[PDB]
Amino acid sequence: SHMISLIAALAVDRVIGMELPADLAWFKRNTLNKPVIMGRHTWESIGRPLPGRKNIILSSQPGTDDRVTWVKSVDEAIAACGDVPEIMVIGGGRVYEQFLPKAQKLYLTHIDAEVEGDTHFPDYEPDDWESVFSEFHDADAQNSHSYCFEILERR
Ligand SMILES: CC[C@H]1N=C(N)N=C(N)N1c1ccc(Cl)cc1
Repeated sequence: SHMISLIAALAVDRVIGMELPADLAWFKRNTLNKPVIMGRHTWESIGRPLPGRKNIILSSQPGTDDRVTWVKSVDEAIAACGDVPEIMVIGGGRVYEQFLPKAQKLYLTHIDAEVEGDTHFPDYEPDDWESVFSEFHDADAQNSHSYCFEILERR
């Protein structure tokens, strides 16, 4: 039904960034075999296509890599995903803002960490978002901060 979802990691103040193992497993299991959409910035920091996913890059500037699909438009990106149940929007503060109005599902990782930056996740007023899932984790040997997975559905 071409549900668009957003998956993000947030620190306090909704601060986001590009460059915690458990969050990588969570990210990987919720995007596996789903087409993913991202900004230049986000593409540039991974370097590799994400395996077994249609990688789609949203940018005004022209393409530099044939392994991934390039688009200049929110609607060009959605159409490039084709007939799939769920589209995963994975990154760009700017890309998250462009796709929140078209999204029904949110996959958030709340990390108990201070981070200095002005890249913030978009305000999602609680009025029309319902929280359906919630999972806290202490810090352990592999994960340096406590963190909490959350999934919200649009009311
Ligand atoms: C640790 C971040 C990772 N984790 C979740 N849960 N969601 C994301 N959006 N992540 C992500 C962030 C930036 C880039 Cl470039 C790629 C992936």
